Amino acid sequence: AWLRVVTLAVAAFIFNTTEFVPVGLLSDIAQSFHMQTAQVGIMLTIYAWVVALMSLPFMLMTSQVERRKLLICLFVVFIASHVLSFLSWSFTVLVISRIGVAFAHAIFWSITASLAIAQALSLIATGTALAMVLGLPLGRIVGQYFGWRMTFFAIGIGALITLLCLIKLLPLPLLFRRPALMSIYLLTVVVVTAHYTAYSYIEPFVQNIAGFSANFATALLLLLGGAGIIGSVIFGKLGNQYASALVSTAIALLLVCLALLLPAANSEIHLGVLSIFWGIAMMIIGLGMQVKVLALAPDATDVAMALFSGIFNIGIGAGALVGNQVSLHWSMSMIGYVGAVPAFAALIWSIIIFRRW
Ligand SMILES: CCCCCCCCCO[C@@H]1O[C@H](CO)[C@@H](O)[C@H](O)[C@H]1O
Ligand SMILES: CCCCCCCCCO[C@@H]1O[C@H](CO)[C@@H](O)[C@H](O)[C@H]1O
Repeated sequence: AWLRVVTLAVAAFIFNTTEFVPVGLLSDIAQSFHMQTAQVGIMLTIYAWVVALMSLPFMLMTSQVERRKLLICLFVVFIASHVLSFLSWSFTVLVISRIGVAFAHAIFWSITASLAIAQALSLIATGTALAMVLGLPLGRIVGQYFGWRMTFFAIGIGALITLLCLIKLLPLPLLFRRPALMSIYLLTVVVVTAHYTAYSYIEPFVQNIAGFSANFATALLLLLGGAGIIGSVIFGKLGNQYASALVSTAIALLLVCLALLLPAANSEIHLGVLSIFWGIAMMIIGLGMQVKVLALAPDATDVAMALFSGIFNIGIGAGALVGNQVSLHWSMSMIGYVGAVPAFAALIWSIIIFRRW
């Protein structure tokens, strides 16, 4: 009935939760491995960049496989990797485990984007919604109380319990040429990097760079959650029209918040509002892209979305890596400004292609 989709929604919740979660566990993991909080962002780069390389191949090579059998194996790789993430003894192994999840993710996102056949985005994006506001926060909380490995194991078990309802299912190019969208692919990579230079380390920035608490951090990851929620629902209303404007402004705003990271770093209420805008910004620039890809590739959407998935993660890992370099070579404070550079260019490029198309 509904329940064959509802279970899938929870699956949507849980796979995003693990993706986000290590953004507010970097310090718990740092303590454990004896490496600076910035040094562990490789595990974000590797995750994304591995899910970048394989995203097309994997969903492609598995196109033959019936959906129930598919999701099963998929979820087995996930659950096992998490056990290994919990067991992990070297940061090498931790990242080996992350790669294990990467593969699971790679496959997954395109299967459900196919299995999504605004009644799918409704039940799925509620999963992804809840994956932000509960997932990462509680994820952060459990890491504080029970240690990160335990957090990972938790997910691991969660994936198992969701699976037995998934075991109650029945058995089931020219795009490069098209330069309307390859433009949109470009804007995506550029803009994402902007966000993920700063955001990826919003914890070590909050604690180490700014006068603030570990609980203030955990407060902020919630605040970017709801801002994400607000953002999503702002995009709900005026989404079919003005969307080009709404992305361009959202990038504009994103420019703003990045540049104003240290101007806000001393006001704990400023971060509070920075995050409310920042969060709304991203969600718009996120949802403006998806929507504009679906538009610019009705033919072979899965492939469009599969490709789109991969380039976003390129941008994540790139973001994460520059964020790592700034902190490791220069200083973690300036990730704000360094972020705002791609943010500007994207805001330029956005308006260029939007006013072009
Ligand atoms: C793994 C995901 C696939 C990447 C496609 C991203 C779209 C951006 C355009 O790609 C172009 O392709 C050239 C090939 O040589 C590169 O020189 C150059 O960087 C780039 O302008
Ligand atoms: C200048 C007018 C035309 C704008 C065209 C889009 C601008 C793209 C900027 O390039 C980016 O520069 C970063 C430098 O660190 C790289 O990390 C990143 O991967 C790369 O893609």
